[PDB]
Amino acid sequence: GIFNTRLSRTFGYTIKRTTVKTPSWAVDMMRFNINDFLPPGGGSNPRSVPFEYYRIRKVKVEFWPCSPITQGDRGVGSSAVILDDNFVTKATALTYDPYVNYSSRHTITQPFSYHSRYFTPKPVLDSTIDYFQPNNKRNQLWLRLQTAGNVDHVGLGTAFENSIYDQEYNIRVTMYVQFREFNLKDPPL
Amino acid sequence: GIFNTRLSRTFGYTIKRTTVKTPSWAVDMMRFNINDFLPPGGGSNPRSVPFEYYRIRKVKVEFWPCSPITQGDRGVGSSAVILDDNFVTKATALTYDPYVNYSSRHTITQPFSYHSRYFTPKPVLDSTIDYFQPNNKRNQLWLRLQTAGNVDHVGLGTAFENSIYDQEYNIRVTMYVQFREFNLKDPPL
Amino acid sequence: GIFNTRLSRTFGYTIKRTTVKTPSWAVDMMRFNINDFLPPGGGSNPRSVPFEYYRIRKVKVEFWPCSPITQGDRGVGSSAVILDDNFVTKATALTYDPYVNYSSRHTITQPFSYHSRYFTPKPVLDSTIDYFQPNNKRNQLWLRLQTAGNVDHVGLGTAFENSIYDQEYNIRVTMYVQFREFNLKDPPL
Amino acid sequence: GIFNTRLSRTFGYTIKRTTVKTPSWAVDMMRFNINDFLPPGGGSNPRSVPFEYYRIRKVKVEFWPCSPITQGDRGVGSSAVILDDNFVTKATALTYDPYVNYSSRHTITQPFSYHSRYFTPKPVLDSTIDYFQPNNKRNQLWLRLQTAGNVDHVGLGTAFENSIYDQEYNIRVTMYVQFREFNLKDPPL
Amino acid sequence: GIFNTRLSRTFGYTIKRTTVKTPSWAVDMMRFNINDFLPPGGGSNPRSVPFEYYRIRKVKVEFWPCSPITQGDRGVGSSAVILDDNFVTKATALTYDPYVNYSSRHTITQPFSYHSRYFTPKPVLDSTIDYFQPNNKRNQLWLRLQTAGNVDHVGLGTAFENSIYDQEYNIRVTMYVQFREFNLKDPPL
Amino acid sequence: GIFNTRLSRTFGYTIKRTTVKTPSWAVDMMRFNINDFLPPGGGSNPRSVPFEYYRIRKVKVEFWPCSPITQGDRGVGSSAVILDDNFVTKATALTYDPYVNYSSRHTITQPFSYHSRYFTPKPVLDSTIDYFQPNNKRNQLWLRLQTAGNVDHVGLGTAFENSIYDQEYNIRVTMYVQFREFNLKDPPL
Repeated sequence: GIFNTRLSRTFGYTIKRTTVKTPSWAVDMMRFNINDFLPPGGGSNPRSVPFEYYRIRKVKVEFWPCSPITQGDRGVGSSAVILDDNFVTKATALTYDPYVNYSSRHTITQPFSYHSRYFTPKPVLDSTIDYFQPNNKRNQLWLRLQTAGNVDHVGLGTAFENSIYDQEYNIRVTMYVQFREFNLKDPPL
Repeated sequence: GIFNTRLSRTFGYTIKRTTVKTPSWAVDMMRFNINDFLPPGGGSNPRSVPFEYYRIRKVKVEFWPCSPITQGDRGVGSSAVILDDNFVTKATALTYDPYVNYSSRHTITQPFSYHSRYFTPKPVLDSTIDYFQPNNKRNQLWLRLQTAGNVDHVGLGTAFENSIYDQEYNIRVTMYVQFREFNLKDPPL
Repeated sequence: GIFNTRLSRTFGYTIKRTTVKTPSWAVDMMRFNINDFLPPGGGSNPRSVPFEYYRIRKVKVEFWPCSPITQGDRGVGSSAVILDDNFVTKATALTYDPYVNYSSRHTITQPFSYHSRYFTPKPVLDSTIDYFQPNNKRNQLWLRLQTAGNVDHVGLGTAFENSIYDQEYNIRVTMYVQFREFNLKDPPL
Repeated sequence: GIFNTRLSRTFGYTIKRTTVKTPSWAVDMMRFNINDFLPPGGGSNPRSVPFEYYRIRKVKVEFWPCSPITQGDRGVGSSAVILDDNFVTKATALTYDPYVNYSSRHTITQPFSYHSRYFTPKPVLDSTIDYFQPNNKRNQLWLRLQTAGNVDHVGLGTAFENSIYDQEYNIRVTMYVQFREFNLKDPPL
Repeated sequence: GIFNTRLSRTFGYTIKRTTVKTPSWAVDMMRFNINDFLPPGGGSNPRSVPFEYYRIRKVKVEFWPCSPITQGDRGVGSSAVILDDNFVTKATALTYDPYVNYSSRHTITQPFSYHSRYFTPKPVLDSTIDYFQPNNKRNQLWLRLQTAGNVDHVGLGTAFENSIYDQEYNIRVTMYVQFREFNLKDPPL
Repeated sequence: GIFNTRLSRTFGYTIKRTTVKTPSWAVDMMRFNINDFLPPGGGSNPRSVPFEYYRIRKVKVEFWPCSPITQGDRGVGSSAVILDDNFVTKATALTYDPYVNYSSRHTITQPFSYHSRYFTPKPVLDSTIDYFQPNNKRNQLWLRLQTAGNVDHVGLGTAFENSIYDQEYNIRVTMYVQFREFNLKDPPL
């Protein structure tokens, strides 16, 4: 019983100002979990979408700027796809862009420019070995939609060039999911 | 955002015994409401299936017998489709089968025989005028999936021939519904 | 169980004389109900035509004159189709023909001339909102053939030019109806 | 004004037990009249189906058993079509099956088996001469739908083999009729 | 007598400022009535457009900004189509965008960006059941153009992200209507 | 914004009796103005049909008789088309039919006979020079729909033969007009 749908979530991210003169970059990570998109249900149905299995097909991360088009001290960054839960260490002012030479690098124009990334994440099945599957719609694993313990999906790391002014963003993540085995429970009343 | 699914519900019906010698029939009615198939949800989602609109496409009423194949004093009844909320009055021992000459009559062999009816019900929009639409999948009205006040659908009346022994049935109603406009609400936690 | 038939009814209408010199018109309305065409039945069958549902397809209103061809003070009127139960107010001597500029106006030659109107009426489902369906034989609503409370159908208003002499008419309304679900009841005797 | 419909009626028949050891048969007759299917009407319409003429096209006699499938002392009988109102004399325990060598004989398995007969009856126009028409849908006579004096149609005789146990049946006769000349009368009220 | 035309109306909407730091959204509703587009007439013609019936085909809601392109604290909202008169409750600062996961969601860039929505509304025939028709130009109901009591059409709800600065808009609604039955009345003078 | 419609108006005309023995004719004129067909509006809309420009395409003058078919002293007259506002002088008993040799003469049978004339009128732009356009639908001038000062259109003159009895007529003029530039004004309320 397949049901392809779309789930979204919005949150903020700010790159604080720095008095540093050099071009330094701010590094951060981004994971994706389905608990943040799918709330708990009620009653005999533990989740709000009554299905048993799921598998995330795609994610769309949108960096919607919060800064005016008149803001100066512009910069240039990079967003890369990291499917293994080993990101570059979080840094406030690093002397280089680590994600620049990555094959999945897209340039981030800053601060007042929109940046989208559309990709297929991978689940963290074993963080010790960090193995994942290649892209195959027919062979992608089905995970279970747990009650409160779903596994973290992974796949984006960023590097933003710091500035004299604060750079704020409203980040909207949209997960395109595919469920299976409609499992609604209908007790009497 | 269409989602065709199937919702079921099971309940009992008994035709009590009678010392009457004549062939008399027991008349009863059967309505269908979506509150009995779809429970209330939890939180910002008032219902367990997160959709706004619905329209019932078909219903399958199954009379599953509870009586052995050795039971005697067998009989013959009738099930008809009544799409207007004006049934023959409920009777315990009526001297005739009212639903026998109906164009939608199917014979009910009793007591140990299975009887199915598969049809398209109609909602009770105005009980004073009792108007309904003909069968058209493209023009069928969309109703709203209310929180606790959905409208009764209608469409089956029965007539069972009484017997010296009690005739029990387990009735399983299956509604084939079609929802629209996925409306999940995801507050923070 | 469809059965298309034809039901008729005859009654009188008179436009009384007036000493008024000007050309004035007499306005009146005309509704259609099935109780006036279908009498009550007898016994377990509440109506004389044993069916459950109905829908009026067409009506033919015939103004058969009662006046000789030698009658003078002739005039000219108008008949229009009013499908919403808001007619021009009934008037004895109005200074104009209100139904003259209506798109459904047919000229009434008076007094000794025959006038027919053949159209599809509409039922009064909600007199507050006054909504009706366009002409579609496949999508026309089925109403219930009530026992003594059927709903009024609507669709004709007239304007007759007054005269020194009385203008009498014998009005024959013929409704072309379509029934469904033969529901005869045959108790013993 | 043709209207083909279907009228039904249900009643009982029992073959009482006998201590006789031999195989004996119980003979009985079966006539069909329209008064038992069509009740009287009400008012100016003397009958409940408002038509003038009729002619019976077919009849379906169904012997629905009342006995369990575990009942022993089973037997074998015969049902024949007798279109002339001269049946074999009614007998309780006759030493042979009279209807066995008839060209229209169908075997009746007893007691817990269903038996149907579908045929075209004939009216009793003259019982002295006992003449009837062959089967022709285009040339079949139209009779009048009388008020309380309709003519008996004929066409089935049976022979049931007696048993130590009582053999009960619920007999459902269905007549497929064809009316003509819709004659509804609509007085005022 | 069909006459397709276009009626417009302009009014203001402001999202007041908030000291709240979080991303909160301001929710509001939008209904459409023809009294606000069609004024009352004069004399025997109760309305200024001399027709009897109407049906709204489309509506174009245009959010024309009032704010400069240099305004900061930009945001992102959502506009959805709600054809049933049950909107999300009006809120000043709600912690999420309720209309974000709706199938009819269009993103609203704020504050200095134009937003249009072009859709087919539905009338509020029964607010208790909240039923409406699907889109069909040939089967759309004709309503009556009442004098001062027309029914509210429905179909848009919004969610605007709050800001430190006031966000003003000039909203221009354009209804594309279709009238019927020219009913001009011409008394003497 | 073109809108072709039809506007009508009804009034009386009588040819009084004369004791004169000779055949004499009664001459009269007939002009057409849109103020007599289109009433004043209400509010910001000065007219009841909300358009700016107009041009009269055709006029249908119908002489509907008021006299019985038994009336004697019958006669013969003439109706001609006069597109320049210089009619034959109005006369009570003229010794000849002036409009008889006109190229646009149609015979008027009197008194109990219907007479129609269907033609294209012309406006009185300059009564001193009396110039008009030939018939061309594409090149016909657009006039302005004034508030209370519209220009007179012209085009019919008649000659009725007098009689011992009074000859009355009900004259119905129908103008087929074509408007342009829908100009409805919708202030608030």
